[PDB]
Amino acid sequence: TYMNNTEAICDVKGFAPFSKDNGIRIGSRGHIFVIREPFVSCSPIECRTFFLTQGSLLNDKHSNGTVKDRSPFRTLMSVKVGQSPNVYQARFEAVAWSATACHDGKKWMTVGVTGPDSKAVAVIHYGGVPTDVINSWAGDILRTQESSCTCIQGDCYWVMTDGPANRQAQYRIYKANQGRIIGQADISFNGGHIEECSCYPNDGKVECVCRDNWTGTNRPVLVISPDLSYRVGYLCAGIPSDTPRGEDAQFTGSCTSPMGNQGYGVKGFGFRQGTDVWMGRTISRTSRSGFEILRIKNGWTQTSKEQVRKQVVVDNLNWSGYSGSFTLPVELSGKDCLVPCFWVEMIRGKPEEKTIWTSSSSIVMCGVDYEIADWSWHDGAILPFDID
Amino acid sequence: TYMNNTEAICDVKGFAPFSKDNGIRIGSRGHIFVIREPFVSCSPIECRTFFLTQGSLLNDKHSNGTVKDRSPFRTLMSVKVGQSPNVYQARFEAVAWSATACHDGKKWMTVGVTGPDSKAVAVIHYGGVPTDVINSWAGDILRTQESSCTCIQGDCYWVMTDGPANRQAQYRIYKANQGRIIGQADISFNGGHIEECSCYPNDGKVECVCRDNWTGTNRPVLVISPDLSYRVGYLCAGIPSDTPRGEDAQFTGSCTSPMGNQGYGVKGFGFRQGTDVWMGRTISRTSRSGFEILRIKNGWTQTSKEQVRKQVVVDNLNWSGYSGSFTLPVELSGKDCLVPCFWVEMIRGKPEEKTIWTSSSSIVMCGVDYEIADWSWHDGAILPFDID
Amino acid sequence: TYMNNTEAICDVKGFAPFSKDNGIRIGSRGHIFVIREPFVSCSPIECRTFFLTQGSLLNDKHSNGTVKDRSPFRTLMSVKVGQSPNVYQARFEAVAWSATACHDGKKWMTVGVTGPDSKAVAVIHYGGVPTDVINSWAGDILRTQESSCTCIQGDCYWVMTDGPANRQAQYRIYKANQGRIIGQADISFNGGHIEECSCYPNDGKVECVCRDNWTGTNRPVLVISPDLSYRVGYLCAGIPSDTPRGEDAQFTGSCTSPMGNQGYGVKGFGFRQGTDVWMGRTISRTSRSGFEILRIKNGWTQTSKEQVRKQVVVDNLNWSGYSGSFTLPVELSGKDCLVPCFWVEMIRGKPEEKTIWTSSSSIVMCGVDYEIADWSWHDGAILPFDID
Amino acid sequence: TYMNNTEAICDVKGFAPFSKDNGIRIGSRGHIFVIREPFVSCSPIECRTFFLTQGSLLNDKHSNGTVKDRSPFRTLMSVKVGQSPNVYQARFEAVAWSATACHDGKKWMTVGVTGPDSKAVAVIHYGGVPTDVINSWAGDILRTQESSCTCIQGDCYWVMTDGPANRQAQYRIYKANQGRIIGQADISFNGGHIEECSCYPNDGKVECVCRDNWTGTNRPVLVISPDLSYRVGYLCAGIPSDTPRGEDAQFTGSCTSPMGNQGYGVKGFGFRQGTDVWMGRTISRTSRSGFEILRIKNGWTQTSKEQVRKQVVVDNLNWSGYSGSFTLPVELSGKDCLVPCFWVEMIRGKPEEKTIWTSSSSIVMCGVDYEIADWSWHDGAILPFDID
Ligand SMILES: CCC(CC)O[C@@H]1CC(C(=O)O)=C[C@H](n2cc(CCCO)nn2)[C@H]1NC(C)=O
Ligand SMILES: CCC(CC)O[C@@H]1CC(C(=O)O)=C[C@H](n2cc(CCCO)nn2)[C@H]1NC(C)=O
Ligand SMILES: CCC(CC)O[C@@H]1CC(C(=O)O)=C[C@H](n2cc(CCCO)nn2)[C@H]1NC(C)=O
Ligand SMILES: CCC(CC)O[C@@H]1CC(C(=O)O)=C[C@H](n2cc(CCCO)nn2)[C@H]1NC(C)=O
Ligand SMILES: [Ca+2]
Ligand SMILES: [Ca+2]
Ligand SMILES: [Ca+2]
Ligand SMILES: [Ca+2]
Repeated sequence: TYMNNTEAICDVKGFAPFSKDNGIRIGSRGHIFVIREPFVSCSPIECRTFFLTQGSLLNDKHSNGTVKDRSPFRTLMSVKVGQSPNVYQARFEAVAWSATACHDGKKWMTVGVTGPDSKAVAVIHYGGVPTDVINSWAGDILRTQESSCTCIQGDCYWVMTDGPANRQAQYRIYKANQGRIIGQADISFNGGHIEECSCYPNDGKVECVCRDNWTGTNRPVLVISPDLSYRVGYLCAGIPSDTPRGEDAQFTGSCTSPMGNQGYGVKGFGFRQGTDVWMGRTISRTSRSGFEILRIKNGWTQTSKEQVRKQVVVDNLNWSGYSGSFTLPVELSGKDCLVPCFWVEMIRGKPEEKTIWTSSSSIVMCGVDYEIADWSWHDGAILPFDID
Repeated sequence: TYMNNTEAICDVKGFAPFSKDNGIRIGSRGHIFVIREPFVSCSPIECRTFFLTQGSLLNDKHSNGTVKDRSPFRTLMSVKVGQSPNVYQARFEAVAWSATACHDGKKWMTVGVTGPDSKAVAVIHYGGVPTDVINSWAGDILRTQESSCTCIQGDCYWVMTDGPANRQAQYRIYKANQGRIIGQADISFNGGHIEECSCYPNDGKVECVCRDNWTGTNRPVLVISPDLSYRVGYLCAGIPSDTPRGEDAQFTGSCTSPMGNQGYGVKGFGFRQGTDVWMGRTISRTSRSGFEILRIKNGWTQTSKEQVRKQVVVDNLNWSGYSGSFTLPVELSGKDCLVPCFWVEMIRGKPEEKTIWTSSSSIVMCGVDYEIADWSWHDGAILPFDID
Repeated sequence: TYMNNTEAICDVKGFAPFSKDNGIRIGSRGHIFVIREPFVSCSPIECRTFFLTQGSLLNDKHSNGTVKDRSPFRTLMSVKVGQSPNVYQARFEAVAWSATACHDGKKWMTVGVTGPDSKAVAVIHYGGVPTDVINSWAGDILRTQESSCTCIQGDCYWVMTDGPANRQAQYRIYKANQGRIIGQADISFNGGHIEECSCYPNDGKVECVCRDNWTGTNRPVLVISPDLSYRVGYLCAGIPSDTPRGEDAQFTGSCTSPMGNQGYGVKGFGFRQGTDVWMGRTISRTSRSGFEILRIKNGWTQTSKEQVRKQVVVDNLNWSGYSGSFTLPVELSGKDCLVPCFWVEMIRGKPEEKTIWTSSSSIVMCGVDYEIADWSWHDGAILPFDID
Repeated sequence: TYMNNTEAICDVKGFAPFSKDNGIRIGSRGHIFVIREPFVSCSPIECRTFFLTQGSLLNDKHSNGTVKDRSPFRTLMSVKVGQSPNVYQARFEAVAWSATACHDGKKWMTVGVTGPDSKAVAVIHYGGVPTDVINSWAGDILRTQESSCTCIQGDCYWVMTDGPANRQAQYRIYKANQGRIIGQADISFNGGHIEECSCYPNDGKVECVCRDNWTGTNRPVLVISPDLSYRVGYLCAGIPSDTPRGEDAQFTGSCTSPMGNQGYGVKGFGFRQGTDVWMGRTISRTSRSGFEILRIKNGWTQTSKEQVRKQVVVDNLNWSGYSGSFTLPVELSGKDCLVPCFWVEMIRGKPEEKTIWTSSSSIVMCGVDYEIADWSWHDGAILPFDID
């Protein structure tokens, strides 16, 4: 039977640890993939950790230059959540240097975007096997979520991006059924910039918090019905949640325009909670260090700065990076609502550390009905390694 | 269908080897987790070995300082009983530096206690996924069994501890249904001290033999009905089974007060056999070396010192440590009673041995209807390793 | 139920990446088999990568002299497609230094040809276990496809070769039911030479594109009905697709005779598309470097040189080698036709590279309904390794 | 449903390769157990390779002194047939320095004999979990088959030995149901010596070819009905099949007395074929080198030396050792008879080779309806290793 994602998001007060794989501590000795862009998505029965291997292993010469973004050695693979991307537990999913994946109830669907920058191709897999394709429509680095896609009653939805990195690109939504694409929509976002959308089910529609790599230090927001009529804009909250951003007092919020004049960005997430919003952001406003998630009273619908709850997952002396969203299916949590959950990627090595390589580990969190104490579940690996 | 644990414990005469993983011999070369606190628990169809990784691997720099108790790299994982905690066979269970886990018939439930000492959080998993939480109630190192919890007809029960290590702490019982907590009880044990309870089903109620880290060299006993009305005290037996303890002749037994004035303690187990009790204790009365289990005529209900049976599992020139309890479900043994079984952890390295690390291996035993010869199935690994 | 392969081949316009295992990059450090002759074949539910281990591992002394073709250490094993032939994921299939394997709907059948050259023996497995045998009939290196066999409604068909390497050998077809051989046919190909046939289902019959190691620089073609009455000849196309071959202008095509007077050859594939043919060939006309696949208007039935479509999978500065065919069962693709798919093997080391060993990696491709951009998904491993 | 082994043994003409694991070639680099006594046994759906680890790994210091026979680090584990005993694929079966295992149709039963020599204990497992026990009855190295036991319609039968190694010991038969022992029989063999019985189903009864470590250079034979009334003696064949033995001409055969006055022995097998017998023996009459199997016309019932068929599996310049029996269940081969199959162990290292360790690999064979060419599928590993 097709899996339900009609339900409302559980209003949550705090987040509790789901997992931590220790891939890089472990990788010092064990056989673990050099990766980046880890993410999570769940089936009726398990939660899995997708990721992009650099086609090589930690502590090996082949991990040299693994800070590069797009190589033909790049693949998408998966493991049981909390397990490290070690060679002997990773399932093959797709060739990809940009990806997304989710479950419709019956099988896994995955999108693998590889190829030359001018002409990338996204290969849709369903049941492990290629089913459909989208070729680059704008000829400049076709790319997508790097976090779980979404499936609401058998049909799956996700967001991609083609175009320049620091100017107006173009944003499309896609809809498929059993690995087969059955619809699409071009997003009208003049003067806006949408990348790496962290989405989730909610009230029967798809809500994504995405990244502005142009000017905004606030995050684009895209709310998608199944008929593909969307509504697009930014996270109302008067608090900047990109990185880099400016200070909180020094920020004016907007549900409509992008705000701040800092370039660049980082992947991040938000969860609408009725009217409030849980937002994640690296602690450091400049560097990809630390992590913390804030509940803001009415920060989704209104430009509020009212932080009702704060919690720290990675402290500021520790590295982090990307973070994103996914939900536990009702068939997994037994809850009458879709538990909000997230994960943080924790990058180590180059460019900041004295290694020939770049990789990352993760900690997954999940929404419980109480406040959880602050702590720092960091990567915790000693650098350099021996290959360095 | 929900699994039965109504049954009576098989009166057993001796214990026969269930398994031995050789993790540290194997770990010299293979990829095995640095761990401690191994334990066992069974499903309708398999027996599994839970454990706490130090988020690192044997023979690796990251195994340095792995004598520490609570790090954020700490996780709970599982394998098939007798298999070593190697990377590629370990399933992820929870983030934990203190834990317990069991099966209700339908899925696995696990409790993962991590966080800062002042404010620990216990994350209940069921079916791999977080379902409920308990925050530290006394602000000092929330902790639990480090041995299998217990599930009697679909509802699961276990014992935790918050408070100081060597004075009056506070002890709670918890009850849950499918990862969801549905009841609790505060244990009244003034002048008593309950830790690391080794429990099991018996006559339809939960019986635990726990650790006194305060003064007692005998072990607390807690007998728990499903309505959460308990009865608490010590193991009547006139023989001390903690470590360190004093000699046997130099010991007065009590079902009520703690006895001996030695501090400290170690995790251990007991099995009520009608009126008698099987008790495990490290051979050495001072050091964590050797192991042996004694049947005492009427040592559960009365303060007897009558050893009807003795058996040695690890000899005194060999290291050991923690030991605990679990049962084979009727759906596994075919017996009309719940076979008593136990395991012994065998610690090696720091603090006693010339290594940068600390870890342990295990041998599981099980109740058969005959006396079994003495022997010593020790860890048997050659120290130091190369990383040392 | 027995699996269908009655259907027609999907007319495809371009091919999109199915997988890439990175075995040799990975093998630098991880535990991967030294292999050659990888290939693919699918079940109702998964696609698997068969291969021939050299009974040893990459970066190990035992990988010395692994350029040899036939050793008693040679075995056939399998993994999930896209996974590398690593020790801990490889299933055992058969002892073989030449092989083929496929699925009939119920279980896997595999043929393992090992033994001395003068008297080889092919062991048919079905369900993992030996079921039937064929002894060498001509006493000179009994051998077969090194690419998936074919199963059409419960009965499986494949092609073997006994005899000299560079003169008239002898070619047989075999037919079996559940690992049991129920028919055979001697192919009459005087002055022709058939080896390493790359086959697939199509319209209810078996079509193979094979290798001419005698004189032809075009490829033998064998079309096989289930009654074992075949029709044999060469690929009409006026373009040479063996290696080595001569130039395209300097080639006269023939559906009947072999063409070119270059000896040797390499394994390769073709897909009939109604009247046109997709053909693969290494880019370099002399060396086993690069790869590319061309659709030729009416090149199957007529001696045409009309290339309607071109696509490059491995560029000419990169190594490749063998390539072959297989299809995705309708029960896997949901398509009303059997998606054509192929894979390319990418050899590295000896004889061309400064290593003591020889091995290879793979990229699998699959037929989609659009043109896919050119690129080069090469092996990408840095040579020599440390063992060298 | 309980599995059938009523059937007759397929009269076979030759044996064809089932598998070869290459454990020691592979072990040079990969993580493989140091072992001995490998053996095979099949379930309705798979064939598995049991073995005795030395609780350590190849190329590791802990493999020192692994020529010893009985250590407490010794365990029994299993893998899919043809797979090597690598850490990450081995299932745990039992603690054992002597063993046997088989399948009754529903679950696996295994016997694990460990402990001190004077008082060994055999732990019966069924479904992975300990179910029954037999204590040493004669106080001198309780031991058993080291090759598959036998299960005929739900009840399982096997043979053990207690007593001295080179004089009269004592031999018992055991019968169990679902890991539970329901019968036993003392074998009357005055002046005879039965060890390491290689058994199999045949006509509804159990037939074993065992080892005489006393005086016989011919092999004891024990034919066992399910009521436990046996008939015991030696293999009639006038050809010696132990090792060491004397020449063939210099041998008088006896179905009754032991023959030859050479001490010692090695494990080996025989298959009754109507009246004839397939017998295996190492080629060298003195050393454990080479292997070959001979069909002898009427060598089971009469003292014949008529070799109708010969076949060589390992040549005489290559090491071998133990060999034993098992059958493919009808539910696996589809044959109306139980295909005879065997395996040969191939020992390497100490005492004969320049290594600190001793271990072995295997090749499994199986009965097909034709003669198979001679060859030598030897271990093929280069010695010493690096640890040496
Ligand atoms: C800075 C450019 C950014 C916005 C378009 O792209 C992502 C930026 C990035 C980041 O860390 O900021 C990650 C994405 N990425 C990284 C990689 C490999 C990282 C290896 O260390 N592959 N994709 C990049 N995406 C792709 C498709 O290349
Ligand atoms: C000595 C303190 C004792 C009583 C409260 O605690 C356990 C004592 C201990 C022992 O060996 O005596 C083990 C428990 N522990 C150890 C570890 C890591 C051990 C790594 O070598 N994590 N928890 C300790 N528990 C926790 C939650 O830290
Ligand atoms: C050049 C001879 C060719 C035509 C008969 O045989 C294949 C040629 C070959 C190739 O690369 O051209 C591969 C086949 N082969 C290779 C190997 C091992 C390769 C180890 O590097 N086993 N079989 C060879 N087949 C066998 C059964 O030995
Ligand atoms: C020479 C004594 C023989 C007859 C009683 O015993 C077997 C002889 C032997 C052999 O190779 O001849 C193998 C059996 N064995 C070996 C081992 C470990 C071998 C490690 O290299 N464990 N049991 C031995 N059995 C046991 C229970 O120790
Ligand atoms: Ca930005
Ligand atoms: Ca104490
Ligand atoms: Ca040719
Ligand atoms: Ca003998």
